[PDB]
Amino acid sequence: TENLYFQSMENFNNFYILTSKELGRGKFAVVRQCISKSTGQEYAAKFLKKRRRGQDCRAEILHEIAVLELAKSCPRVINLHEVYENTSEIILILEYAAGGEIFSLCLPELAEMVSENDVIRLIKQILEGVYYLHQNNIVHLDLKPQNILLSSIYPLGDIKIVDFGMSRKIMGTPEYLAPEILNYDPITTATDMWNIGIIAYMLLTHTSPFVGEDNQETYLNISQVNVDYSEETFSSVSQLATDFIQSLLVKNPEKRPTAEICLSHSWLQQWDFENLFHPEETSS
Ligand SMILES: CSc1ccc(-c2cc3ncnc(SCC(=O)O)c3s2)cc1
Repeated sequence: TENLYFQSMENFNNFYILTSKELGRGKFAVVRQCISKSTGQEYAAKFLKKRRRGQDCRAEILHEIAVLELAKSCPRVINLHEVYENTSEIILILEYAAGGEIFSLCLPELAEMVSENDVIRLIKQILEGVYYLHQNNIVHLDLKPQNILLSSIYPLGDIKIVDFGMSRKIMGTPEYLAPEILNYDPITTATDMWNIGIIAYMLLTHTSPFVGEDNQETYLNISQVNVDYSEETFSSVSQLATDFIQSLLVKNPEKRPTAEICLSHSWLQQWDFENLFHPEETSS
């Protein structure tokens, strides 16, 4: 009895070809690389099932599409290109973020080529995107590093925030949940700022700030905000980076700075050495 809204599957297959590339995303909302047959341009195709856990999800998918559409003008948020639909799926044709996940730069596995200068730039770009979301009363609520992508890694490109499946107005992965989520306090923009704190910590230390031996220990670490700031873990991390993280990883969401205040943090203030600085004392 369900009528389809978006462009037909026959049109999808006419205009695009799926590639064999493995994108390492979920088994329940598959994301595949695809190519426009006309232009050769690469896209990501995300296949969202309309029925999940015995529930109709089409309204929720429609809301997610509404959020991506509102963020079209923000280059820090993945762009939505087209939408298709078949019996069981709504397919989002997304801008392809060829660098993959920022998570890859946070690995123990990686002996690293990521400088503090690069971290500063990535965090600044993340903050630009989240500022834009918060200004439009959207809280992402799933800003794990797996949901922040890169336009490239060689060289290091630009940030693309993805997956607005949990986004709201003003049950994630345990280690990424803010303390207010664990207390069922209401949703605040401050929850996203907590996650930015985690991202910075992981980029700089290549370790998870809260994860424990098991979920019970993870929840203990989060609700107590028990974070390793030891000299060993932070011997190659600047005080200013430490300050930025510590201002975000605080229990009380109301004490966390806004994305806007973060963008003014001293850590992020940097002059591009190839530009001619104009000092306060002028030549006249
Ligand atoms: C293993 S190398 C690799 C390279 C690129 C990518 C991806 C590119 C890309 N561009 C847009 N969206 C996505 S995931 C979107 C979503 O999960 O909601 C993705 S995942 C993932 C992995």
